Amino acid sequence: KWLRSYDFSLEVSEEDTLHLLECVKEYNELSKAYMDYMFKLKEDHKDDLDVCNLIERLQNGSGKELRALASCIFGGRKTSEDVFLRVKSYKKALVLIDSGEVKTYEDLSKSLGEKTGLRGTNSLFKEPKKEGKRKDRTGPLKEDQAKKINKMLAADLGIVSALNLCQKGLLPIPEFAKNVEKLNKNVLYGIISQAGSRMKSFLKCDDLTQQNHLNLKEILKSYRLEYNLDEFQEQEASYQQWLSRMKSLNSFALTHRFLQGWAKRWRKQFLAGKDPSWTLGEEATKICKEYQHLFVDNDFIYLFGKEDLLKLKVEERKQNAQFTLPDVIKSPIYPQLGNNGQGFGIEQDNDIYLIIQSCFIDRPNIRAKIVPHKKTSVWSLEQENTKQTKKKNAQIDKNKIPYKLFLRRAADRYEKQIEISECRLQHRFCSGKANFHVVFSLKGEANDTLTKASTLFLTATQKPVSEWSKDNLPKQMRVAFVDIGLNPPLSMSIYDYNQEDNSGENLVYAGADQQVPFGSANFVREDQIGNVYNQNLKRRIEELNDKIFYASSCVSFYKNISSLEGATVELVGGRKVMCRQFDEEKVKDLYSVPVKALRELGLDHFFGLPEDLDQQNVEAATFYIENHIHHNKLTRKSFLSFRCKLWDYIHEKILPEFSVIRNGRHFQFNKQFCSEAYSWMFLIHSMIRLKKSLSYSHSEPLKKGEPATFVFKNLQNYFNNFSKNVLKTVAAKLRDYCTTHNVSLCVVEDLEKFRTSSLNSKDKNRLLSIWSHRNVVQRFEEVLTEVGITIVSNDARHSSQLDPVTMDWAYRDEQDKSKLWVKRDGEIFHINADISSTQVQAKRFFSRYADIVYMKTLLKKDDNGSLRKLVVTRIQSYLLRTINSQQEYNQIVGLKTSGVEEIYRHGESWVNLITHKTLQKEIGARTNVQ
RNA sequence: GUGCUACAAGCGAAAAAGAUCGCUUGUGAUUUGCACUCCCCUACGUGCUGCUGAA
DNA sequence: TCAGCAGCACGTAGGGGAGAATTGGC
DNA sequence: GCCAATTCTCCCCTACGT
Repeated sequence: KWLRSYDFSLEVSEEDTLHLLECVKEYNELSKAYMDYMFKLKEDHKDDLDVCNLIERLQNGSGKELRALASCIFGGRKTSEDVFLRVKSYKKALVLIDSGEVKTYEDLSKSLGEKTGLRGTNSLFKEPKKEGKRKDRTGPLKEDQAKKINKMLAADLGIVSALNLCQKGLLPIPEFAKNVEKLNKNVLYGIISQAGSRMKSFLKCDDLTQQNHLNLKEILKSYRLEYNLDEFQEQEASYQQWLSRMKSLNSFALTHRFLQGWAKRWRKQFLAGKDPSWTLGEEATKICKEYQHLFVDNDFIYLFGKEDLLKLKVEERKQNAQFTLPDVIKSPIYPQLGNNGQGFGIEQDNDIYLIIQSCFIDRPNIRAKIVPHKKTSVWSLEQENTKQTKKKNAQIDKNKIPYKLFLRRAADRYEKQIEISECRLQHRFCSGKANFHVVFSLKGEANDTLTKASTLFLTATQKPVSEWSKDNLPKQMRVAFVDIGLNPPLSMSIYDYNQEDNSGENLVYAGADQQVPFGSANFVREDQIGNVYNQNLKRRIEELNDKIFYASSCVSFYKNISSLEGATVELVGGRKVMCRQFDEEKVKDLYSVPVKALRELGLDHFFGLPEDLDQQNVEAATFYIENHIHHNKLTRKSFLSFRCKLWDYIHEKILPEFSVIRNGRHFQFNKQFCSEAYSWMFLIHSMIRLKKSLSYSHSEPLKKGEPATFVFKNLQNYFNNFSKNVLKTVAAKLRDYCTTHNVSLCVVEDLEKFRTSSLNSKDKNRLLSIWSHRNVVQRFEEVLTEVGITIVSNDARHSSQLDPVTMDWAYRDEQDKSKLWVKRDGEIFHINADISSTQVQAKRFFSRYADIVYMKTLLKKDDNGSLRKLVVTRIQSYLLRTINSQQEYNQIVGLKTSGVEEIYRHGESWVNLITHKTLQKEIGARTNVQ
């Protein structure tokens, strides 16, 4: 049910390593040959209704069928009789039972009779499962047997189709039959299994992509048919003329952003009687004004520009999935040793040795030592491995396939038992020398009833909770609600649910709106397992970060004001350097010159901006720069000095600091989780960006798919590994916290629609690129399913904007993110932010969203100019609970909707966004009074 | 075992490079303590990043 | 404060995978 | 005796917003 991986290096001799390289190359060659032959059969042949059946069985079958057909893909089948009897008997069984004259197992067993293939041990006879149960039978037929006899026959008929292909003279792959003499058959089965898995994945992907292109065609047809663009020939002609006139200019494009902005710009500012021209252009604004006279009262552009977007999107999308064959060094295939593939064994005096069977014939088995891990408390096998006088040497045997390895290191919390039945061989070519690792997976069966039983807390309070979940919840279960903000890495709260007690502070109902008072919940305690550690490290990191951003902005300004294409290499300061020209018909349309960057770098003197300036005024700055160009020569020498000084700054004030703090061994996470790991994660990305600027600058762009000049390996690998380490450490902290406080359920927030718990930066460059919410949730699932604690995700919109107790809209102050200002008795107090988010999520959970404070109502207008303000399952349940709410509703729905807005609740009133922000400002302004 | 976790000089890509990658020699390292589901294949989305143009 | 055109990480969703027991010629 | 070849696939019950 859950498999966790572990990688162990191997130490082998040079002869052994050459043997394994030969084996791996053979695997790759054979796998590529198999997939390529299958592709050739797919393309060249699509007739006879036989090859298509085999491709269908490979596409929609299990590994068991791959093993069944392997005996035909290579060589042949010794016996080809029992399958025909099996398909005949199963066809007759399907014809029977469908008659309905029998309703028992015994009648069917006599109906088949004897010599019906089916060599015992199958579901339709005696259903032995694994025990056999002394030939027990259920009695009457169920539905699942009649359902699955069909897939059983599908498998048998696929094997028959492969038999027919072989008998025709097309199935035995010439390469496989050529190699079969010199290679063991176990290897052939393993290669067939792995290559078939890869090809099945590819075939499903290709099917999905073709269906996607068909769906795109269908949706474009629906769009072009619903809007009747063919009927409006004149409107289409006018729209096409407008598009051509726009495309005449060199600064026009058609995009979803343009269409989204058109509705806000032209449909709104046109009523003011003046042209907005918000970065719209000079000729473009005049053309738009001239053409809009035909459709002043409507919006033809919004409804006409989407067709061209659909056409170009349909053109651009790929048709058939791109096909990659396996390569030993590019697209690796990794042998999966086992009883159905390459043989393997494990033997123990005090070192554990792995014996791998050779690919070829008449070659010895290979012996490796499983080199242990960094600090191994216990490390042992289970079989008796006492030394003797070479009873069997290195023997690979079945009857011992599930090897039992006990291992426990320092970081583990419990002795780990791994039942090896397959082991993966992996090859790495680091430093030009091949090395081998064996990968072992440990398996576990995790109980799967807590998720379903927790689903009863997510019902809408309009229908009774699912009965099968009402009787499976633990009686005295303890829940935890977690928030995963950035600066405080983790913040949780713990609640105690008592089925028996019905008088706790939180009450939960498991029926209609207020019915069946099923239990009650209490609050225990809330914690946060992050701290700032030392403030010096955080201060240094922040200073380096804004220094980096200042330097990057300065280099952007330097590039923008320059020209290039006439760059000169001149020996200045003992270095050849390379600077770009300055005379390029300088224009007065520059952006905000990085005045703060020019302050901090010390480069203002070169450009001669006085102290008298601000951070937004550019016309005065432009005039001052022009006057400096006039009065001062500001020749290429000044630009040369400016560039040299900025390069000197970036190489003597940034890189030494970054190195010295990187090599300082701060993020070792010993006895304390440092909150500065996240700031470091950001700064590594910033460093990558800066070094990219230092690398690709002053270069011609890449052309016609030429290979990339640079790779940026060290820094990228550093960033990735740092992110993985910090995620793992946070997950381990959460797991230990839950397990040390007797928690059975963890509740997380789904925030893809709106993110509030993370940073509130307007720019998206600093979010969803360094820290992934989805990976945090995935790691939590992975590390908690191991111990037996389940996590469930719930909606957390406006989590940190609500009062934990009164459910009022509290104020998130802009100065600090760690204080929420709340009134309860006419006075305002500050409460912890993320802790309060956990509290409100808990309140929403235990009451299964009894009260809502956010709805999206749509404005409805008719030909009479009236308004209706119609609202849009938990929401409908809420209405059904408070206002208790048809034909008039469909009548309003049929009316045209002017637009979509939202309504916010503040007690007994439902307000708009403007007045809601006004009320939040009202509740938050009293902070400065006190 | 990996990863928290590499610094300077040579030379070659190479015509500019203080960036990136590859080699050869230096130099502290040696874990001082934490954690560790790991392989491929798609499609399409983001930003990154140079060159150029626009209000 | 975006536009176009080459490379390029990683997301973000998907798609495969970490097999056991029987049975004739030996 | 015995290893290549060849048949094997269930047992459940669960939500909700984009």
